[PDB]
Amino acid sequence: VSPPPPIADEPLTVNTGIYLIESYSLDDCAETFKVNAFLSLSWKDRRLAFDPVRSGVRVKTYEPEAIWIPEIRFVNVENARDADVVDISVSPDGTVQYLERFSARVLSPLDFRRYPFDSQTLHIYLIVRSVDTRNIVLAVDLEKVGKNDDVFLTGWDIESFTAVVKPANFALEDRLESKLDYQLRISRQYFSYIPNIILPMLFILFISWTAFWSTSYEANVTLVVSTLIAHIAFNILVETCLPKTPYMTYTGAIIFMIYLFYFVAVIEVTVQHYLKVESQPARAASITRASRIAFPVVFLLANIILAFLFF
Amino acid sequence: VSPPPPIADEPLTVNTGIYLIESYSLDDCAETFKVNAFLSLSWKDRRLAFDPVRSGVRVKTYEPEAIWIPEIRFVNVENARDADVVDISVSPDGTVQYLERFSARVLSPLDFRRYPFDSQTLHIYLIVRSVDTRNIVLAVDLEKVGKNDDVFLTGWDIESFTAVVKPANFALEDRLESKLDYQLRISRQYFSYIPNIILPMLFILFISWTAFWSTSYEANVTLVVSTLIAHIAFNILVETCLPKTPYMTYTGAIIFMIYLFYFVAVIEVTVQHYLKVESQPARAASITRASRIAFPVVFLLANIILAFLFF
Amino acid sequence: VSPPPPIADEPLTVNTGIYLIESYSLDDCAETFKVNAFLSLSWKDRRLAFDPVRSGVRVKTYEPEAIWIPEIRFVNVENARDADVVDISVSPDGTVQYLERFSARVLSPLDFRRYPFDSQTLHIYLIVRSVDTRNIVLAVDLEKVGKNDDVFLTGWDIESFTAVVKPANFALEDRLESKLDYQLRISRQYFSYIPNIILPMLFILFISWTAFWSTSYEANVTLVVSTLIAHIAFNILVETCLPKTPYMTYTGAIIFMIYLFYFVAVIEVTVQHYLKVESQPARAASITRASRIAFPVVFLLANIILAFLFF
Amino acid sequence: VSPPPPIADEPLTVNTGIYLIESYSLDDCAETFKVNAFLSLSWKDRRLAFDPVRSGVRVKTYEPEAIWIPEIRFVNVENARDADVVDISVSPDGTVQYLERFSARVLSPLDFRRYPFDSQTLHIYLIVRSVDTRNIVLAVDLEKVGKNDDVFLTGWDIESFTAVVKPANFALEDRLESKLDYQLRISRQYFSYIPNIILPMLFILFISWTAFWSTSYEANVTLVVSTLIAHIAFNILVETCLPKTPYMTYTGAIIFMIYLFYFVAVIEVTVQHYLKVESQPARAASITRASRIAFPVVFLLANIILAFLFF
Amino acid sequence: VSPPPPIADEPLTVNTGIYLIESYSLDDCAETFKVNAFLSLSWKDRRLAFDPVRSGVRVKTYEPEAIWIPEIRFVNVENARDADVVDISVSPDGTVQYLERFSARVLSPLDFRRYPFDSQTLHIYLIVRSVDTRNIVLAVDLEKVGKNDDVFLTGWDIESFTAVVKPANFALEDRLESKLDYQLRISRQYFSYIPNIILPMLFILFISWTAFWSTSYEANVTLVVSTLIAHIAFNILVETCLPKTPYMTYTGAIIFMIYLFYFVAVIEVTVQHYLKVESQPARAASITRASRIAFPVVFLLANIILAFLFF
Repeated sequence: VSPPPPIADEPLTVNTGIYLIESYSLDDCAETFKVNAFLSLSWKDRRLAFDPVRSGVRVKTYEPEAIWIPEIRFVNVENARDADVVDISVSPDGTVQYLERFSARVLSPLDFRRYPFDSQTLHIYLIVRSVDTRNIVLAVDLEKVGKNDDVFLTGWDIESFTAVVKPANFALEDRLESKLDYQLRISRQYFSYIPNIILPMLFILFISWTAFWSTSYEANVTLVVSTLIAHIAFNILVETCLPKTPYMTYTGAIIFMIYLFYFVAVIEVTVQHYLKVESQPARAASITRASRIAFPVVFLLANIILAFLFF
Repeated sequence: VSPPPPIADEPLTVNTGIYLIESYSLDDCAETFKVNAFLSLSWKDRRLAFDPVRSGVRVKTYEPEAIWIPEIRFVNVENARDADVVDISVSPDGTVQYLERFSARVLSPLDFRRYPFDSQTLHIYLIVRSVDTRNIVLAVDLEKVGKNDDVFLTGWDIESFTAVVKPANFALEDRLESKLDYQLRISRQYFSYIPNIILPMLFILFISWTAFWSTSYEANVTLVVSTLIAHIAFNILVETCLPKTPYMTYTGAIIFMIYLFYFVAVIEVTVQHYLKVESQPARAASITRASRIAFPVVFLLANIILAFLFF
Repeated sequence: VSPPPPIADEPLTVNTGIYLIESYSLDDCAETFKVNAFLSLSWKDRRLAFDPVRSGVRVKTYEPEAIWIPEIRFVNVENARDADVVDISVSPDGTVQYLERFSARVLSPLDFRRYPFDSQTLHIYLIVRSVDTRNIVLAVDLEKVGKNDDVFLTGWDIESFTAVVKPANFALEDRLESKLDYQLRISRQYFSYIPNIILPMLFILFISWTAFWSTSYEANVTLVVSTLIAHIAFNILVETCLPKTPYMTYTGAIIFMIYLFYFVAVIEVTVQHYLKVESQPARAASITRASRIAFPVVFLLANIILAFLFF
Repeated sequence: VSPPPPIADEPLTVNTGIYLIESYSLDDCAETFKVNAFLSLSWKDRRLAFDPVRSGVRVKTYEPEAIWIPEIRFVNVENARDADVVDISVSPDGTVQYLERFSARVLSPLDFRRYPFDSQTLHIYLIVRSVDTRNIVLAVDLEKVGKNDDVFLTGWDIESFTAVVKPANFALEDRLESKLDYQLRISRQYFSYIPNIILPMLFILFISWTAFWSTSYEANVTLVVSTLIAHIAFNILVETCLPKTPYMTYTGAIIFMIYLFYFVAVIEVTVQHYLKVESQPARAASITRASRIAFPVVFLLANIILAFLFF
Repeated sequence: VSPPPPIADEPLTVNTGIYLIESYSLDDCAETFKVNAFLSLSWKDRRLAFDPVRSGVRVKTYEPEAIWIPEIRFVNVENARDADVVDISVSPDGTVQYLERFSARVLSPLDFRRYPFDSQTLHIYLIVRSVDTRNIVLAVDLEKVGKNDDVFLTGWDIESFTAVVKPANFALEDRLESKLDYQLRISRQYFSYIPNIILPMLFILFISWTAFWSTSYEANVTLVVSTLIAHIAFNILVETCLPKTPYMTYTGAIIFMIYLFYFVAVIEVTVQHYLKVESQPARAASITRASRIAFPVVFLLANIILAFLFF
């Protein structure tokens, strides 16, 4: 079958709707998430119009093969969605109500700049390509856009699931394409990061600062270098697969700063020891005493600057 | 074919049953589990009623294509179940007995608050969407709900497999849906955690407390900082993929406490050394002697408080 | 088509056979193994009997669709097997010889009590569900049961592949089920564990015992705590995914004992140092000298007890 | 159906086009990348020609089964692409315009010599095998070659997507094959490597050089050997799966050099200590003082030589 | 359809050919490799012979369903190959030329005895099972055996791709089977192992031997035990999944020897210290001085013996 013809020159409007049943496997490294939802479609095909009195039915049911169905696809999917047609209903005016249940792996880029205190807008792009006889345009039926109350994403809070009503109409390979943007707003559950990652990592760093209350070079070397090993080992233990970004991130800057702090602490320990050995204990003592304040103060200040720059 | 019509205006009742053959791959991180089971369905279709005398059989067998079959789906599945129709039997009154064997990956959230001494209620939600001609409602045939004696879940004890008899009837996409809750109760086999994880982790922590019987700062630094490395390395060795939770867990609190204990032990070692160097050995000696009791006592007390708070 | 009718009351016998072509991916953690084999089936259908003289043929070939075929399934599989029908031959008496080549992931529990010196009996359960018209019973063609000479399981020695001749006949959901047990006996290739894992792990433990020939507390702390780190790091290097068991295992008991030994060695080192510092060198010296014998002797004795208890 | 016959003996030209919708999962270790794109095909089949006046239509739509379609395959794919036919349009002269949306895992070798400052040319080879009745030749319609503006590859900058216009025509197994080369030029986003990997790794190496400002052998041993452990642990933390190459790489040479530097630093520390013990402090002091300059200078020089040799 | 009958009693010869298009994913641990190739088949079916004069065409094209095709399978595959029939051509005499493009995961055992300086012969076993009416025998058409010039296996050098011309004919499940051995010879690219793995591992071992130029027990303990940790950590960093073998390997022997060397070095360090403490410095000094030569010499000798035994 071919598409329904226009009465005048008007394009065919396909009313869309996505209703989330399940959301899962939000992969930060791959920048993908899996979705199980309903895809509702609606359009008018006058060739299917009927008189309810003659037919003895108020609604007609069709198999997908029997009638013309617009070819709707997702832009940002890995493989084509796995769909099962649930219902096809035709009303006396020829209004077709199509419903399918689908599952898909969606490719949606994430902004890691504010990780792990980040919020993300996940996108599901619906698209239709126009045909020779007429232009096909997508629309949103807001009453058919939603999500199940039980929908959850492990490690995230689901804020909302909405659609941008105005489609993006553009030309592609000498034909019009009508694209809709469905948006799933999520915010990361940062709570666990505080006791699990940030506080133990700070404790390990604070241990290295005890070298400023000791004049024993052998003990100080062990303190700073062994805590550096503990820091690295701790990071191996708690790491999650974040991808490499062309921009600087909040976490990226802090972690670099922590390495810089271990390095400067070694410098201090090296300088204090050298001055003592080179018969200058007064200088060595004043550098160590200043470090007791300088290290926590510079650390607190730099963190405030970074927090301000990123938030 | 279309659904059987009602005699009066009553909805069609579909008697369901799930019988577990195999259960496997309970993934704590993904919050999924795989199941291999029988799905039994039963309903009345008068169009299929026959007289057993002028036909010649007592029961009639049909191929799925030949008769109308309700479209039953699972809510909390990743992809649609892989099903193989085993039998379709029709009795003289038109009672259809349907049986299929299926395999599915089920998405069911887990509560980690009491891990590894936790119990879980796994859910398998059965659903039917109503049609134009009539409403479809789900029911439970308790004689057809069960599990094979050999059913096992590695690392878990299977308590029971039951169904909540009353379905959840609600509207979705302008039609009625009838949902059943099948519940698989499981409790974690915690035994192995005691010799494999808890006892060695405590031994490593106890090693750090030996620093309270030594006045050697160099030896004490090695004791506390090297045991901290051993603790982290041990945790890398025995770790399992638990997901990030928006709530505090029993294990999460204990592990945080262990890090806090390594930190306070460094403080003590630092304080004891500083007082000795600053010609105050009496204070240093009384702090170390108190720590010998304070550290195991506070550790034992905090654990009792946490165990009480979580259980 | 429906099943062949009985002459008298007798059930239909389906003669089975499994011939192993490939065995692979024995996953200790998942307790699964993959198999590529032939499934041979044989039964008599009198409706298919023919006169070889009139027909001009001694054997007839059929497509699966053309004739009735019993629905055979595997109990302990993850997903239904991937099968390709190879041959269907009918002899003049109506004896049907069916042959398919299949691949399947089999779920079979393993006993880790004696790991890595363990032997396992892998099971492949064949099943048939009876129909309305007649009962279907499974039988074994011990000649049609075997394995290819090239069949190998990496890390294992294949002992035998057989079937328990007597099927398990039982009722399930108001129908009879006939179940056959096919057994694949395997024994673990433990050789590599000796140079790769056991000997280096013992060397690391023996290094800690050198602390009993040293009175230097700083050196002894480094010896025992650094070897504990080496032990953990070594275990990270050589680890394989064994699942958590509700029972104690040979390896589990030994590994726990090794941690206990590192702990007691720290106690000894702590006690020896404390007595020296508290002006009691005679006691400290006799404890260290006794430890030189006590530690290897208790270790050798405990291992003999454990080896006796588990073997 | 069979291919359209030639008027004279001329080959059938199949006009091709690939338009990138999504690009993802560039796996450095596997040397693969996944692509979601449009494959446009065009050829003339005179058997499909029609009169638009009689037909009452200007364009005819066909299902793939209804007409002959050239068997186009990709050379360097893992499995055959998963394709969904979007449109098949036939114009009155018999010109067929075919369009499908496909997803494929492409195998394309990478040059790691300049990693992580490398650029790559990814290839997608289109191929057609000629048939008995006539020869099939591929062509490029440059108007139908492109990529979506939103196309991104995590960790890479997409430079261009083009096709080499001249196909490679050659014989293979007694038939002609027409092959087209589609090229996707990419350059690695190296920015993150500087704060995340190179700078912390240099800091760890610089820490070992502090041993040249210390005469304490015990402290120097800890400095050089513990930093070597920190370096290895750091490399475990930040590693990505690069495959084994038969050639030397820039990163491979630098990392080898870093190990060599830790080794030479141990030699220096060993030599300095030995000379002091063997009553030669003047030699020991001049070796250590020279090392303070020699180690950073040789390191800076060798890096310049390597950077010159590789870039 | 059934197989072509013999003129006299002769078996049916099926001329085979495999042409490699792509080779990838050589998994050392699973002992598998993936292949994308052409499978060419040729046999005579007189029922398909035609008269070129009275028929019109020179060659006839058939769909797989229309004619009898021998059931060819691969022995050592995980799952059945993914095949797409490319061409089926019948010449006037009834000679059928079949061509398909397939992808398969092949299970082929590897010999690790000489790893990483090993060579492997990968096998692809083609098989045909004989039918009731006649025996089917496989043959090799050498003109249809080969590989694409661009065929590569990451980390390996492809030597050749050939077939053993004489098939292996044997009985299996009361029928004849004809098996062909296709061999892909490869040799491992060992180059990268020298700078990446062997040289840094030797440097770490050489560091431990510096303990023979030091009488400081505390420094020597740190040297030998910390280098042992560095060795283990380095091995974690550079490890690749080699499976457990029932035989001793070159790499296995060397790695065991390295652990033994760390153990003997601890013994020496322990003995040297004990003799000094027990007022025997002459013995301690001569043991350390001998060790300076004994350790590198025994290491060099043992390696020569092992290299000779394995190569």
